[PDB]
Amino acid sequence: HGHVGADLAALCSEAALQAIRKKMDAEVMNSLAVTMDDFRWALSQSNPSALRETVVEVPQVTWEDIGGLEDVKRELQELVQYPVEHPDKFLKFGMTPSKGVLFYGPPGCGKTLLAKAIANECQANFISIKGPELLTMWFGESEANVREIFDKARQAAPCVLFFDELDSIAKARGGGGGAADRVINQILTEMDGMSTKKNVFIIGATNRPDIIDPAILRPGRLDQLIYIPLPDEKSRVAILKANLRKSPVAKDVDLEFLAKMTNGFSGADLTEICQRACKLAIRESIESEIRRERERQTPVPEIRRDHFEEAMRFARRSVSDNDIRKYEMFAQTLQQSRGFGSFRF
Amino acid sequence: HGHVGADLAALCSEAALQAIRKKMDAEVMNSLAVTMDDFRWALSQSNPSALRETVVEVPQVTWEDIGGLEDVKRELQELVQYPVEHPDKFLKFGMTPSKGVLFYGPPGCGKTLLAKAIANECQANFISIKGPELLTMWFGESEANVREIFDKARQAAPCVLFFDELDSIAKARGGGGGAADRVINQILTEMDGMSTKKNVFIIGATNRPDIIDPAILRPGRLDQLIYIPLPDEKSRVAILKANLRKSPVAKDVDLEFLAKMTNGFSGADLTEICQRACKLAIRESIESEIRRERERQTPVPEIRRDHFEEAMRFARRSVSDNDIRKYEMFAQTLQQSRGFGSFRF
Repeated sequence: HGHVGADLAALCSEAALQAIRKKMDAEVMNSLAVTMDDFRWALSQSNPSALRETVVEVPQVTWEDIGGLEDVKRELQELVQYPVEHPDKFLKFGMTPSKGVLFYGPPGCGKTLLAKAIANECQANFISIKGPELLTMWFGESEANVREIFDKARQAAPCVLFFDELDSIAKARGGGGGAADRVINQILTEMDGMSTKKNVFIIGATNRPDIIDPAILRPGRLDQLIYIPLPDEKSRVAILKANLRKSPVAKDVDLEFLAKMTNGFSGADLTEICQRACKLAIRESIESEIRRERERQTPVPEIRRDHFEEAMRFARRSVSDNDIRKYEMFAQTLQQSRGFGSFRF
Repeated sequence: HGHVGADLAALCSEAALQAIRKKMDAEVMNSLAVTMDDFRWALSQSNPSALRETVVEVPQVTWEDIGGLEDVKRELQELVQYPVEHPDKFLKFGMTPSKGVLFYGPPGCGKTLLAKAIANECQANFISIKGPELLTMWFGESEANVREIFDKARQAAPCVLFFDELDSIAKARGGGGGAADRVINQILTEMDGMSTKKNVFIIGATNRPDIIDPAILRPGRLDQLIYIPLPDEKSRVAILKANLRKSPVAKDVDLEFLAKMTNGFSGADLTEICQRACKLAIRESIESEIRRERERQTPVPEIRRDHFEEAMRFARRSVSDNDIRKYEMFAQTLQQSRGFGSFRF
């Protein structure tokens, strides 16, 4: 990751040199065997240069690593795919496509993998601008480095500008102030600047939806807000299945049982459920190798279901019942139907 | 309830006269049938006088309604039963029996039914002083009617003097003050008064354990504090079985499944699950009678598990994750072992 073509040439070079210095003696030269251990060594000692150069790429999430969220899926489809995959209909009914959407909800509940998912379904380039980058632009006073981000999105159209943790600055000056940060204002400028053409969609997501600039939520700007709640039983069974994908997991485990026992568990909590179960399988496998090599020389093939019990004893529901209470207060603040239901005639 | 012998005579009198005014015509006189409907009418129309006179009585909880709480059960046995059922050993080792203990923890987690249970093993008269009584004594400035309560405990010995909601007053003057309430001080006086004999045990319980008078927690006074946590899986399956006792519940309902689904649920919420399941059975059975009588004339024998789904959809985990957090912060405020573990020699 972060490897340009010259970096890949350096990778192959150092791997071939590890094969050379592993053979280490002319016919033996032609029988050199560049094995995957050499590539892993070279990859562990490759110094890449292409990091900090943000990558545009159609990501691989395929909409079922993030299960559930059916109405959220429908809103994201009708906001991203329909403008770009059926654009004749929009110019027929005169609707300008919405310039962007604003996720909000509990931290680490599948908000980043929910814009990667829609970028994959739309087959659009995905540009994640994490909170540290906005913070860096707020501290170096380099509020003109976000013009470059939007220009990169414009060239990489169709795009998904996932402004991850849009409220990083508002947390960074939580308190003489009041609104309108240095670079959030620039995001507003070059967000109102581009037309509804070019199919660039900003999906800036906020953990805290109230501290943000209220000028963001104006129409034309990130007007649609989408609550991203905690995983439902389908959503968190898909989260457990995705986190345990590529992991050798036993057949006797019931991931639906886990997903049924975990109610208030955020998506990140369900990762640390599986990354403490993988960690316990690591401990048991390595300990088994140690007690084998010291005695019988002189296996834990899979994460057994008692590892999903020892790991699940350390199950920390990270998002409280009062954080999500405030997010639902914001949600009902955003719901003002109030009697225009059964508007008949 | 609240019926003295004269009130019971009035109850039988009005029930017999309801039988008389139901017959409503000399041999028919001797054939009067005082049926349970007459007694239920008499109860619905009986004015009792013995209310507000607090009843001393060995309660009926038998430690199986309050399941789990095994270490708390051991502490309560060691604090109540051992002073009274094995008093020779205490005078042998010179230990004075503790005058009082103080429960604390989340509201409605089985604290009242946890002093009734130990009063039931002790076969001691149980005297519950609810929070409104302490508040009433704090507002009328009649702080000398708690001498009467302790005197009634002295005559009704052995006792479990459950000063329920001991921090009612501290909540009622949240804030010029600081400690040492009007009648909390009198409870301290009459608690320091009686000797460790007479076997009167004060088990006053607080929802909020920090706002209480810190002079209460001095040794000699309610020095032992016992954390009453949210129900464990055994505890809440016993709670669900106890709340559903005397109610016709199905066989195919899985109460251990309910107790396994519900983690943060306090005991009161587990009652309201059953009192919304019984209420839904009421609705369905009454609607059955209604559309039978209006059509078939011109049954829901048990609470089916589809009522324990629709009722349990309205499941409110009433105690937050930040309330029990503060109770645990107070709990290891109360644990300062700190390196004197493994004190060997």
